Amino acid sequence: SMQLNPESADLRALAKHLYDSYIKSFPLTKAKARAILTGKTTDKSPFVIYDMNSLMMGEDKIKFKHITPLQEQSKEVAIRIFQGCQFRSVEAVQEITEYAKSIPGFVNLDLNDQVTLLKYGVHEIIYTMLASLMNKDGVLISEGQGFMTREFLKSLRKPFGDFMEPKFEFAVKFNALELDDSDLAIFIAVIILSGDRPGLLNVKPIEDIQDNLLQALELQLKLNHPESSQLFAKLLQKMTDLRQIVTEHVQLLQVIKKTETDMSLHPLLQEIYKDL
Ligand SMILES: O=C(O)CSc1nc(Cl)cc(Nc2cccc(OCCc3ccccc3)c2)n1
Repeated sequence: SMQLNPESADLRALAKHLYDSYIKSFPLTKAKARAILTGKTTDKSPFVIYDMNSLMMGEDKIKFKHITPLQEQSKEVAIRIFQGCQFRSVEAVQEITEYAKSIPGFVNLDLNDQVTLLKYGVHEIIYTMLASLMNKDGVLISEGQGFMTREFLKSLRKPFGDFMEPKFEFAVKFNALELDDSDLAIFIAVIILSGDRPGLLNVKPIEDIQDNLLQALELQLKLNHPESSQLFAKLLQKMTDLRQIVTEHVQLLQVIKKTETDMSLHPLLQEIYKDL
């Protein structure tokens, strides 16, 4: 039932629209991240953080293009890294919000529904896109100017040693699906337009957009992945997986909130966590 008809031409036009918007919204694509990770890039190598010495050298070398005040710098290494992650998460929320506004029909939704979809959506999208920046050894940071090792992150004192490991475990399995940016543009759109998010006023309009994104995604995967007939079904399970990874992350933050009372959680992230 794969046919070239006006319906399929419209679904290919939607896929290209989303790809083009995704390129504009997300500075470091998966294509450029893989080229850095394999060394295939002509770019200067990222600075590698693999121990305490290289962490402190990296803090001098990596132009984080972000102000960490004296009171934050005074914090121990684990809290500095965690506060860095929190800062990047807030930036990612901004990028994902600009991408969502490019999804046809999204800006026409009630502004409260746009905020709800983004509130419940953004962490699922952050873990999806973080996989693009990961291999089994570590994760690219600071728009690919740095690379932090998986074992260096595991070595941070409890509870900080556990926060990234679940994202690496998700990423190694997700990356084995070999999605490209063209696939991910549509996958992320599908997740954002989830009609079962709590406190949505107008469900039917979101479901109607999502159904069309799901058709565009299924057609993209069939064209772009002749090596697998399972990939669409496998991505539907990744969507359900992501909700449980976010649950787990929120529970970790609660432990951090209770047992590390000193520490400062970003007020914008606190708002999002309120009802996850
Ligand atoms: O890509 C990003 O920038 C955010 S994502 C991310 N992920 C990890 Cl695992 C660490 C990190 N920030 C960081 C990594 C080293 C050290 C560190 O220390 C505080 C930042 C800082 C900035 C300037 C001078 C000194 C310290 C923070 N950021």
